[PDB]
Amino acid sequence: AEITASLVKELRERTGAGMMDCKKALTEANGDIELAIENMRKSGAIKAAKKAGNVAADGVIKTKIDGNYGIILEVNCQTDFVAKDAGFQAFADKVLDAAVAGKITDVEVLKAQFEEERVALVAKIGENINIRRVAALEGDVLGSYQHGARIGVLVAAKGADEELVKHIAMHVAASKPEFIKPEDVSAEVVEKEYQVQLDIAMQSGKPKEIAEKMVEGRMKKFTGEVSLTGQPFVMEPSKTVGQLLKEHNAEVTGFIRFEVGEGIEKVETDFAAEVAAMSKQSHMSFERTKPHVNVGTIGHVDHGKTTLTAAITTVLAKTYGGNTSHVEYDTPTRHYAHVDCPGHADYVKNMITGAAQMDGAILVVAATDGPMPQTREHILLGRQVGVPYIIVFLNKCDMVDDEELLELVEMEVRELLSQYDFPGDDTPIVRGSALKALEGDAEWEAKILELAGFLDSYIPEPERAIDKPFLLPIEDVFSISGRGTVVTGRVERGIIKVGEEVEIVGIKETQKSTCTGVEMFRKLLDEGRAGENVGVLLRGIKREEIERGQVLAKPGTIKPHTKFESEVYILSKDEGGRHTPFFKGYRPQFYFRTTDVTGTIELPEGVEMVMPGDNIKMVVTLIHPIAMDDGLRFAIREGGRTVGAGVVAKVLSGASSRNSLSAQLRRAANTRIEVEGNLALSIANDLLLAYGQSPFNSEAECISFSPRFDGTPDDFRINYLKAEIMSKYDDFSLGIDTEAVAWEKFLAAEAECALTNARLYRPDYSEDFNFSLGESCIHMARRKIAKLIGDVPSVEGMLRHCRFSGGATTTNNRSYGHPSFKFALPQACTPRALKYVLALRASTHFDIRISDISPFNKAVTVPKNSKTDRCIAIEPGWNMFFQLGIGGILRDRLRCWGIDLNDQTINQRRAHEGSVTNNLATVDLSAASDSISLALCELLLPPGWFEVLMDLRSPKGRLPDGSVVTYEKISSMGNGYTFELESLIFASLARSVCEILDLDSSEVTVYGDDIILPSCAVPALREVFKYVGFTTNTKKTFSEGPFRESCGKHYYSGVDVTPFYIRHRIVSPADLILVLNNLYRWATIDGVWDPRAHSVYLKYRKLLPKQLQRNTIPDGYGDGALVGSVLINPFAKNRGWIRYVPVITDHTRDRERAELGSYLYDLFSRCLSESNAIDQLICRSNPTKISRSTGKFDIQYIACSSR
RNA sequence: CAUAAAAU
RNA sequence: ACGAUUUUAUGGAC
Ligand SMILES: Nc1ccn([C@@H]2O[C@H](COP(=O)(O)OP(=O)(O)OP(=O)(O)O)C[C@H]2O)c(=O)n1
Ligand SMILES: [Ca+2]
Ligand SMILES: [Ca+2]
Repeated sequence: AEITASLVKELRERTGAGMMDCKKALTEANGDIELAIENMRKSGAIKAAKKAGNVAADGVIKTKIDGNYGIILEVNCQTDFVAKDAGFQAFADKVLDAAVAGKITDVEVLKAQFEEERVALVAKIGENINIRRVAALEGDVLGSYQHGARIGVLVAAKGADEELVKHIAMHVAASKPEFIKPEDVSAEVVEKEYQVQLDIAMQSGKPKEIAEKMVEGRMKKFTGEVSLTGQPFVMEPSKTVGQLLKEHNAEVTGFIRFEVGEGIEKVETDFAAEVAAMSKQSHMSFERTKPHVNVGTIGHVDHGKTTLTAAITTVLAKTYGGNTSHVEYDTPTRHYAHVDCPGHADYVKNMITGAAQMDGAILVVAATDGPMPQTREHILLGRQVGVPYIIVFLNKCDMVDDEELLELVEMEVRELLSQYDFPGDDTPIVRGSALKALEGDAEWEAKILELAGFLDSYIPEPERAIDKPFLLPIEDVFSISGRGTVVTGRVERGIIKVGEEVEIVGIKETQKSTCTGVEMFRKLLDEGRAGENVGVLLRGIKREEIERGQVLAKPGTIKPHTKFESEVYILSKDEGGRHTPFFKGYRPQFYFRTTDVTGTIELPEGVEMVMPGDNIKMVVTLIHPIAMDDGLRFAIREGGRTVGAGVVAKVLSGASSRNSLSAQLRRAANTRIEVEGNLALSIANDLLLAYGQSPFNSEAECISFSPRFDGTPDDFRINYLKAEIMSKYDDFSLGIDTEAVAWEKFLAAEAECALTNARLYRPDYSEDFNFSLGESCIHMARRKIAKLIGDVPSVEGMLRHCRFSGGATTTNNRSYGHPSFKFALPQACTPRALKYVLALRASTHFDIRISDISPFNKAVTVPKNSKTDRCIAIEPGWNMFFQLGIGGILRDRLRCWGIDLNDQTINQRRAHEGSVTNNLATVDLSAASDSISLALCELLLPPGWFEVLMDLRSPKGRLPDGSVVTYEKISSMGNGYTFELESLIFASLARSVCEILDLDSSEVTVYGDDIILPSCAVPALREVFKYVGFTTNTKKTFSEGPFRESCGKHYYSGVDVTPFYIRHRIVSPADLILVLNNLYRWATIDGVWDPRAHSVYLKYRKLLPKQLQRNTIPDGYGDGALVGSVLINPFAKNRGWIRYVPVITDHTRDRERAELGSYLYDLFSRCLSESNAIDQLICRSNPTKISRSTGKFDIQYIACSSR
């Protein structure tokens, strides 16, 4: 010991002060009881001093009302945990209560008649605790609501009633409006937004009245949203609060809403680092099958959770061997991942959302203090989250000069533990010190070792996947001639051997069968194991009696349930979730392992609203059964949107849309808009007329107009529109116009490849004295290409990227374009290509069949613009299959040149920069794909690659004409690699031009033939291009002026001037809706209409069937409806707190899929997979369904919000 | 993959 | 015998 005093517990269990704070204030007073107590009071206020320097951004909010008087209180603290401690609840309650009767408003008066008690609590708790906001509200009627303790509101209303103010109070907590009426916004607070935003618009060049009217309309909006009155009432968001009030003759005097920790920043905490940051101040000085164990750390803010995780790491490092914001450390027998548990709600969330489960927590309390009041709430988290085991690490034991005092702390924590049903008497407890360990000290250092032993020994080894009874979630079901039914999926756990019997359980009543076999794409297997994608064959059972969503499992091991309790997390707006709350009868979709299943739910007694961001317990009952046991995770969905996650906590027992309205909309959709003449053109001219631009004289001018690259952006925007809008219209009369044009072009490109083939094959001119830019780039480009690409396409590469994913082949028309028919019907293949097919055949037990072995592809024609079609090439199926292989590998490799072919936004953005800086140019070639000659390829690519490219192309072509060509080009568009190969050729030449001019290669960026490189380089690029056979398109390439375009976006001095195109004669209501939408999107800023165009929009709107004028959807939901405000829409049905609106879709008949083919396709894909917040990982890929498109239209109801 | 919208 | 690539919204995600 050290003390002339031993029993400090009496001092403690009447103060709540730390053990040492106790024995030190006792030692220094000869050891007098009532005396020491007082001595501590004094020293108290001074300890709360370092508290101030602790950001207390948590806490609670309280509200009390007495007939007419109501007050709302906000008192802060540092954690979730103390926020729900009884102690802290009492203080805040008292301050609340003793602030109602004594109607206080001056915070400071309140913050002062309590200050002596404040320090009292702080001292005990050891956390900063400051009272904060306080306000009062009086009204002829007022009511309150609070949302747990995170948000409280006061609502005051005249001429209102009781239920009515509950509801408004709930709404205020949901939509947090700043003002009570749109007219309350400081007639100046806004005037700023209007002087500032009138320029935003006037600087686009929009003529005053236009920018003015837009900013006016824009602000009318800006105001109504942030004001109670013009906010869609959350309990029925079709009518607003203003309108809601007025139907109750009611008015709202005013409202208060406080939210815990509003406008307190709260510097973020990165745990993983914070720890590694201490493992530095001291670290300076097959057996890969070890089980993964997840541990959490949890305790008082400054008791040492972090410094301990350091010690755990340095020491385990020194001694033994050696998804974010965690740490991992290694034990000779196990592997650990370790999270901190800094808050109760944050943890509960992560444990729901599977983003941090726990095999055991380690509870860290400092022995100098002993357990704190809120330690109880730490342990309570453990119990509520179901942590299986809790180990205790007593910390800072050196600063305790009396062993018997350690015995005291130790026994307090054993009681709290047992108070919450944990094994108190048997729980490992370690008297140690984090500090001494990290600063080296075998003594205290061996205690960390002792704790880690307690991890290896006390936390039981978690059951390995393969050791659990077999379960495979069923993704699809195939009837296969002369084999029977096979299901596919990834086996979730265990092992299934052929022979063994299986139960199939889920949607319908359970069934039994026996495993006839198990197969993957490559081989047949004896057994399927955990984590393997397989097909499983079943005896007897017919295909029509198995559904996706059911499971396959060892009998009696899993059961079908409909009712159950769960813990769930509703995602925030900010996380792509819902943006509005739900209530009693929420009715979403519950996605289990592989399928949605609808279900109702009942909230827990006392909660009536749920908002994005909430944790919540709810009782879900499903419309039909699903195989579950507690532990099972599921997602919450609204029309394929994920808005929640949950886990089944305990299985229980337990067990809208319109007709005519639907029918009316369909009738209308199937109608035909009728007009005199060319409706597209009428719209276009009316549009030009509203913008003070001259109309189109004739069909012939529509396609022969050129914009002026100058003028203000606004004046250029409609002008360019004018030149683009009708430019691809396929229904013009006047024109000896054909596709004769396309084939002439097709013949011209071949003739150029002919020339360049002759040319380029001739490396020695006459006498080696004369040097050329073109020659030099080919030499430079080549060298670069080889370092990027290798001598040869790898087997790994090809095995990862070869696939069918298609449309039409030389054997299958578009009807049979789906990959599954490629595996079903035999595909053609080229003489040189035959080896590749043979190799596929020797790699699998399934039949791989060649239809006919020929050198030909089919040259055909597809629409392009009003002036010409464009010829493409339908390849032999097996050729395509491998072409996609090298296509896929070049895609991977091009990433090192900072070129990313799965993303055209990097080209769009550099197009934009270019229109501002003029330092980047956008360049276009003409028949780009058709101009890559054989010769150019053989000089640029490694021989190995070239041979592989030459095996894989179609060497010959067959025109619709009936004639043939022997291709002078390497390949055309339609071929599986053409596009990546252009990219490579174009990039390598441009990059070579950069080196030669002393510019960064990395400034080069390419997407097919949209090319962007520094402007200075264009003249030389033009020269190289001429040399190697390309013709650059002067009209589409810009290395100066204010205009740039790349990948479909067009810019003029930074402003977007991307046009829209009317491609077809408009006949159905859907066609009209397409055009009006494209016009919406072109002429709208943030939903607000440029007025010039709005007049045209309204005019042609009238052409639609009456009902389709009102059927509106938000932007970003397609074109089966007019884009506009969906809250206004009369056809929207709000069913179960999810809003559903009708949209026109293409009507389709069902069609027979190919069973083997689809099954092959399925397995082939799973193979592909195997060789190449974050809770998306609860969904899959979908069963193949073929369908024919009739030309009628159908109406379909879809979920939508406003995102 | 693809009906659909932009697009190379 | 309308294609190869990207992409986003809807549906093969009942
Ligand atoms: N079925 C198709 C059609 C086009 N493309 C790709 O588009 C690229 C270039 O074509 P565009 O840039 O759109 O224009 P071009 O047809 O080459 O000619 P122009 O600019 O004169 O219209 C190359 C080609 O691989 C393709 O891969 N497959
Ligand atoms: Ca081009
Ligand atoms: Ca282009």
